[PDB]
Amino acid sequence: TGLAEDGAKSVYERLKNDRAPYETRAQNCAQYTIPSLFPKDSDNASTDYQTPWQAVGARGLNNLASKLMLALFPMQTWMRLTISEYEAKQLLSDPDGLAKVDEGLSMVERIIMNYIESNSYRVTLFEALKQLVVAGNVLLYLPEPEGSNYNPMKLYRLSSYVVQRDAFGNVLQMVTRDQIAFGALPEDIRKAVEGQGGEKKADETIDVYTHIYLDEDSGEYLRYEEVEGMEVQGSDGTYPKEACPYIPIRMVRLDGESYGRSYIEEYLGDLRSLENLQEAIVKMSMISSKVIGLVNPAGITQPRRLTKAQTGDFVTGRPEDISFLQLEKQADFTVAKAVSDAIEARLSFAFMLNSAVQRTGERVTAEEIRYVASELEDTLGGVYSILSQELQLPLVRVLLKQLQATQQIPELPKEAVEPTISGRGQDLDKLERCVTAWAALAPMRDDPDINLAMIKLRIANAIGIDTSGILLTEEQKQQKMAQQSMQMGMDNGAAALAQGMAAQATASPEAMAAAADSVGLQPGI
Amino acid sequence: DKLERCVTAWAALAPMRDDPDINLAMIKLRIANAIGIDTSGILLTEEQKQQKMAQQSMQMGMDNGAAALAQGMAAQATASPEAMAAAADSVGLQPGI
Amino acid sequence: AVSDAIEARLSFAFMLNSAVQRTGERVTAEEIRYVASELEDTLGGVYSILSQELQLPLVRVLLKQLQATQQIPELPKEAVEPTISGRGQDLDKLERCVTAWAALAPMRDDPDINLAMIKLRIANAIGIDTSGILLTEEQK
Amino acid sequence: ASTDYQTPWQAVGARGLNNLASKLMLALFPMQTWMRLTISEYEAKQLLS
Amino acid sequence: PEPEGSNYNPMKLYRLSSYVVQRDAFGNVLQMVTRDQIAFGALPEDIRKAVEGQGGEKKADETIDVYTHIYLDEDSGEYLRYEEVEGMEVQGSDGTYPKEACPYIPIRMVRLDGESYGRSYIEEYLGDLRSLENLQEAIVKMSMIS
Amino acid sequence: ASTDYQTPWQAVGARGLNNLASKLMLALFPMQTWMRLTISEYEAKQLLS
Amino acid sequence: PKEACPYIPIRMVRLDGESYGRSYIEEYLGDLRSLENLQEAIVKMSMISSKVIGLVNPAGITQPRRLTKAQTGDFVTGRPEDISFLQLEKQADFTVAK
Repeated sequence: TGLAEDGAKSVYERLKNDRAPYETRAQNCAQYTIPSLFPKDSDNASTDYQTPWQAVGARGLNNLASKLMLALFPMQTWMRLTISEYEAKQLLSDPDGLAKVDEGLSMVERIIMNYIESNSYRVTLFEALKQLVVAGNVLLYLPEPEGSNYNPMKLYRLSSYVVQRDAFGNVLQMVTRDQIAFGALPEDIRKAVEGQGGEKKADETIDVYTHIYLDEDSGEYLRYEEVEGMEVQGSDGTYPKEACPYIPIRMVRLDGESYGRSYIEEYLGDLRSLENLQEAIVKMSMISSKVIGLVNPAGITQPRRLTKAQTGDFVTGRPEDISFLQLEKQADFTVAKAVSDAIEARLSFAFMLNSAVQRTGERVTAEEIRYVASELEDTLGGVYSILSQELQLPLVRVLLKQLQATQQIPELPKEAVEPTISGRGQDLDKLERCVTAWAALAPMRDDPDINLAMIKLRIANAIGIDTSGILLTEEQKQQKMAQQSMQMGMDNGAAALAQGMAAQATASPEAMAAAADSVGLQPGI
Repeated sequence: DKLERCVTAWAALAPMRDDPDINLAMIKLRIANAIGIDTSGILLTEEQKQQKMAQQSMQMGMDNGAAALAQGMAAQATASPEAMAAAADSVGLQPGI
Repeated sequence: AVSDAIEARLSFAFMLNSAVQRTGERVTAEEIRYVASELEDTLGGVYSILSQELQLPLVRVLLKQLQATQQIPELPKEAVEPTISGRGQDLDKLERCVTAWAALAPMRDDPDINLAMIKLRIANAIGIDTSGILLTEEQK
Repeated sequence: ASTDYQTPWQAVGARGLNNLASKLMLALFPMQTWMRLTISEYEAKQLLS
Repeated sequence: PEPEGSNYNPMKLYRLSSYVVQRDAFGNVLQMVTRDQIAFGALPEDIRKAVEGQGGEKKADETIDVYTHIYLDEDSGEYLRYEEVEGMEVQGSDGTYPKEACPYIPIRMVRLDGESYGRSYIEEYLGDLRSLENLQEAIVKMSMIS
Repeated sequence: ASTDYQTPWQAVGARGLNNLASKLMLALFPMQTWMRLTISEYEAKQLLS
Repeated sequence: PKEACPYIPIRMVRLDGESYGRSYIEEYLGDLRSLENLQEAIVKMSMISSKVIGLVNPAGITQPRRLTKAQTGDFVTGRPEDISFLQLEKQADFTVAK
């Protein structure tokens, strides 16, 4: 069918002329930090990536992709499922069923963390976060789960995908190119390539274009994926607007333009300037490294004699003839060093690295100033905020739909949504502060006038806990009272007849022989 | 915070709780007025005080009562060998042990 | 001074605390030993891929090969493995919540607080599985 | 067998490799267990009492 | 190596001078080859029947190099491994390794798309070391004129 | 898409903005509840036992 | 209604009456703009510094022709006081602008 589009190859080729602004930024932007991270398309096995003269960009990227990772994808749970609490009160008999629902929400949030960690999503997100700093865009495809086998996700680094979005935030169409070799192509595709005609080599590389365009009708995406000239049979799929396995991440997203400029090309000009200093300081040390012996030619010493002498020889000559050429950029080496130590100082706050110990003399201070290192957290925070909506949430949503279809998760009843909280958190700390307040009420527990039944409610209201099942109701208090009595009833009762029976059983010698026969024992002891 | 500051003031009144002359029923109101808490349900009222007195007794009534007949029944149930066989049949158990 | 500056910016690239041959005095406290602690992030970036590449394959191969030689029980087709850096999460989440229960020891005898419910909520919050955690009616 | 490997004039690469292959080893292959087997918990609830 | 009994069974490493793999621009591996040159005496039994089966006597210490080939079968995406001595394959070499569980796994660090092997970690900073050496070569040589 | 944004020669404005948009955020939209609903207390006493 | 509309304009440093409100960081905008003109000059003073020009005294003996084919340790003709290097002299001036 026509499908209301030209063809995925073409869509990829018309809009490949829109990556070329961002792509030639990232090729420049990875050149200064770490050249192995965003290779130019021409680059191949042969290309050697010369290290930059400065090593702050290589430092301040791993020290920022890692901090971002810890913050965004903490090992400790980083999504939780909030049920809408008032609509949970209506559809349910309070209060035991409410936390029973939140156990099912604590059920799911552990299974996803057991799904993310057991499919190496921590790996390909850290490869994503390194692309999000240098390049600024990555597409992460969450392959449909097929069985409980190993199923890793895939990242396309803005050299293998194309998206097109609006001035408005929503995505219109996506294209990705992967070039899977003939042997490795999935079955249904091999029937289409052979169905096109002509034999192929086992290692010949076939490139498959998907096309994830927004259907005009229904705002549900359509995805058809295409090999060589035309579409594979069975490629057609429809992804709803809120749950599609292809989600493009962009950092520093700017209106409206389709991809988002990288984080480390914010300070790219400044790095580029740091490099031109650190290129010159090293080259000043190389003129220094050469050892030239300037012989004064109006003198007596002849190097001919100086160069066949042994360890201790007496040689003719004056010492003031032999001088050595030395570099004189001294009051100049300190100019270019103190600026390079000032540019590294103002990039080490821009990146989340505490600044290099090579610094001003002494001057190290206390925890107070380690609190300035603590203040580096705000700087960490601004960059990860967008990342959450862009990456954190989509991944969670896609996972939740995909686990319903493979029945690895219970079908949660259409009303639970998720905040990627940095993780309760608020449910733990608000229990605890209030629980200490109740001990503050331990001395007054026996007090005649203070309404301890009310103060425990007020402190709760104030911390903000839900109350509801927190206070024993009257029925429950009555039950508690009987249970202390039924304990002492069972305790004194079982101690009564056991003293009661065994006193009058063993009483009298014969009755004693009759009592042992009821168990099964003999008369003699 | 206004709950808490005042709640510490009440512990400052723990040593004097048994004092004969200090109106501890009034000092707990004044500290409250001063912190600025709403009072109102803070102080047990007459009905509540009576109920609390009663509950300590109904606790000791249920506690000593349930310990009485359980010592009361089981002493005279297991008293005598035959009455003992009759008592085990009411639960459902056999005569031999 | 250039060779002491190039060794300084390779000693952070490698996971070695930089050579003591350095600027005079200037040694500081645990706070700055926390910068040595921050060397862990740099350690982390390089080992992440290594995990998928080496850690997991070795474990998978070992698991199949131990089934064929009967040195392992045939695990029933549904268990998968995360190379966690090791529980870990099963130990620490037990423990934090277990301290919270002692925080509830003074109030154990309190007439109004539903201690049967607070022990459930703290559990829900730490994130432990509950399920067998609370004695049921029969067990009580 | 004959080749003699001349030591480099700098000894940071010889330092910063053993000090990085060892740290990587401790981190990746800790003596303490470094794999654990997660059973799928919801499918474990279904097939079991 | 496949466990054979509860005896001692160490694994083996081939350091990019003894193996060859070929993978796609996509992440998956197509074919692997390794060369080990086990001497005649040490060659495992079934291989000695193939080398003698080729013909001609061998010295006890003459070194024979055995190529394995771990190519991805076009059919079924299950690997096939046949290993070969001199000109042709040993009897019994054939084995089939599923895609997710094969005893030959190539590790690569700093894996880069798509190219088959991955550039080393310490050649990230290789330029910088190489520059450190040219200083430390000069400081030592200045102490020798001294 | 083409425009390249040259970094300013100083990096205090880039520093002092993220360090001020973040502090403002923590202060204004704290994770801990930052609105509460006051009922008019005297009119709540009248309409209620 | 007047009190509940989904479009609410936020303005910071709201000034009477004018419709939008001047930004916070253009309070100190003049001052930043002045900081930039210093930090542009300090960096450009380090770039003249970065260039390494070998000023040979042309009334001397040393000839750079010999100095530039010498190996690591060669004995070469000449006086050391002929070869000097041009260096930037804004020193008591780099500390004013810093």
